[PDB]
Amino acid sequence: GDQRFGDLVFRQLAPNVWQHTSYLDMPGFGAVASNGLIVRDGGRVLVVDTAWTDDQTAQILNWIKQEINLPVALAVVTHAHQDKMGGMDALHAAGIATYANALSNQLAPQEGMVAAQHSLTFAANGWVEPATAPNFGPLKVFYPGPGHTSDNITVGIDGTDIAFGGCLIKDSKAKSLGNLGDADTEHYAASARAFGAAFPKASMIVMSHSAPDSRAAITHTARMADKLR
Ligand SMILES: Cc1cc(C)c2c(CP(=O)(O)O)cc(=O)[nH]c2c1
Ligand SMILES: [Zn+2]
Ligand SMILES: [Zn+2]
Repeated sequence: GDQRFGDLVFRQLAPNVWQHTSYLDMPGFGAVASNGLIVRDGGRVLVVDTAWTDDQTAQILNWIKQEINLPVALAVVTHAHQDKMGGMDALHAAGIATYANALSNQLAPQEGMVAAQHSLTFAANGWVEPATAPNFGPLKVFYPGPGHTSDNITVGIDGTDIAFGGCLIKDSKAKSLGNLGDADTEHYAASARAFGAAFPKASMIVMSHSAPDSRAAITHTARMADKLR
């Protein structure tokens, strides 16, 4: 099922959806996997999240060329940390239109990231303002509230059973909530639950650091976050 392509791993999740995985050393603590998504929408490809680095992200584009062979119309990135935005320059070099939460773009320079070209803004109920996400096809972008970071956003794939929680959601057996350095611990539980409520049909939950899981990833993440309050 997993396809090794250089130093990256690709896994098909649905007829038009693949998960990309890349790795970065955290010195003294080992190699950390990060996952994003690749979606074919008719004659074009849409990407969710970069890899950790420009070189890895260019390799994602190379895999897309060889295994899908359609233009990448856009990429959306889900917060201003390296695992999700570290390859922005590679997307720009490839001519790909890039989108992030306005707050992610504001935070990008101080986080050592390059901002996306375009900023998403969100209604008070969390749904993206549609004019800021033109041509997103089946991608439905939702801001669930502050959690893993204040800017974290999430993405559902219409026409599939898949929703992507990024670094907000951990798997159903996870022992911790991971890196809380930029987290909002008071609001985390509610934000995890809001993600679940936004995508009630999503039975396959994709996330940044574990294989896809059932919706027990959402309940378990929220229950762990209850303890932070
Ligand atoms: C201090 C720190 C910062 C980050 C961004 C990480 C990440 C990326 P993430 O916070 O987006 O998951 C993974 C990790 O394992 N440790 C970290 C430590
Ligand atoms: Zn993060
Ligand atoms: Zn993460």
